[PDB]
Amino acid sequence: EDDENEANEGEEDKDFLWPAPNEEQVTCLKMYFGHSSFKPVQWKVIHSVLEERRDNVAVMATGYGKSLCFQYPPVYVGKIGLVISPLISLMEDQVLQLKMSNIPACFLGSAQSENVLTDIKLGKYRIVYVTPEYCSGNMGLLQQLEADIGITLIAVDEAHCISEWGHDFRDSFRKLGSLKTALPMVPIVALTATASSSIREDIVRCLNLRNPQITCTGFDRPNLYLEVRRKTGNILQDLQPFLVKTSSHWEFEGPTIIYCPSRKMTQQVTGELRKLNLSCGTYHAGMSFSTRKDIHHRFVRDEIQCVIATIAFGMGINKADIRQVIHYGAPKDMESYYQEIGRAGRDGLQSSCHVLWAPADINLNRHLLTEIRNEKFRLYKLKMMAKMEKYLHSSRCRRQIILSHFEDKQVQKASLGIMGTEKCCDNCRS
Ligand SMILES: O=C(Cn1c2c(c(=O)n3nc(N4CCOCC4)nc13)C1(CCN(C(=O)c3ncccc3O)CC1)OCC2)Nc1ccc(C(F)(F)F)cc1Cl
Ligand SMILES: [Zn+2]
Repeated sequence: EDDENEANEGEEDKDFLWPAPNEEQVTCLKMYFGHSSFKPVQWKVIHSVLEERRDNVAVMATGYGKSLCFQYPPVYVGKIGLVISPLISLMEDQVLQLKMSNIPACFLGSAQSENVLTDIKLGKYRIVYVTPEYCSGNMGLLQQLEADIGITLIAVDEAHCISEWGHDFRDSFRKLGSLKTALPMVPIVALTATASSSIREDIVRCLNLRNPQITCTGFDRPNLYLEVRRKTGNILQDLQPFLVKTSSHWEFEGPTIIYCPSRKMTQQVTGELRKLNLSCGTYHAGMSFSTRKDIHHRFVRDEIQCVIATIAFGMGINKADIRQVIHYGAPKDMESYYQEIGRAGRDGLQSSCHVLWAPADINLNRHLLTEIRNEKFRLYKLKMMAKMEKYLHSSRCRRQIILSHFEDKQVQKASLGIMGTEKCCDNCRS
């Protein structure tokens, strides 16, 4: 019988990934993991490990889609991956699942060494699970495996356990600081369910990670309300609905970021809000380091209510009480949009994310993309613009579209009490 009915009339897996997984990467994913496609975050982590050997901190709310990020890379290159974890029963479960998928894998510890260690040294295992206690006393073994086989990655699960400041400190994690000393060229993928910026900083310091890629996925973010609205042809007409008059000035409900495509538009929008004596500042790459760091400082100190910025603004901010994100103009693509709205309401309190768009917007202009001479990049950019256009045009649940694109199916299936309600999105309200 038919297992799915996903195909739609007038629509034509790899599309929204840059660069695209190659044919053998997809064959490997189907053969060894029983999946047809990578989710964007899975590909971000996997590609960063394989092609850049880049350290990662991957915050993942649950195990749903998590294991692929550290299991896939060593399976594809046919070398070895190390998984460091204190979760013995889960490690045993994953080892058995790997064996049943015809991936040679084992649990290495003192009591298991007689059975598996010689075979690990001879490169017979793709994936080896070890405790931090065992790992701490065997840096010499890891150096031998790096020399004779090549370690694709070291995964550190429950990575928050390295922080004295967290709620689950393990003495056993302290010595994992030595991994980067012993193995400076082996990328570490640190995994945790804690989205705390403070704990992330502790993990990066304690594991000596170098410019790590930070991702945060597996969350349904029920406190983010999503709306797409047409521009009215006037900045003040467009932004007046967001404003409240108090004393002899206008303000937003709370701390607000307005993302504009152009530097010109950030100055144009700032100018209009300044006329209302609204507490705000501009942020783009055309400003100096001094001015940019001051805008950041004043926003964190709540000395400005609103930052009117290009998408240069965001990565540096850990601010938990962003009440409103406005995309003033169509966003660059759904990837950029997801990164930008993800910064809203990190305190878990009610926030709103509005796109104000026109069919005329620069990020919907095909002319700029047709000028791209590289065929693969041109077609990718056109596919991303089309996907962004489809989101803006949709009458379907905005949350369902974003979760379907970016998250494991479980985030939709585990999402209870927001989708279809008045607080979900404009399309669920109406
Ligand atoms: O929002 C998420 C996940 N998420 C993401 C982020 C984040 O901070 N948080 N925080 C929480 N919370 C989980 C629950 O507890 C509070 C924190 N969840 C996320 C960032 C982390 C990287 N980043 C940075 O600037 C950054 N930072 C530090 C260092 C380097 C960096 O590059 C951008 C924001 O990435 C995007 C994903 N999913 C999500 C779910 C539903 C929807 C909606 F259906 F409603 F549309 C939309 C989205 Cl986007
Ligand atoms: Zn909805």
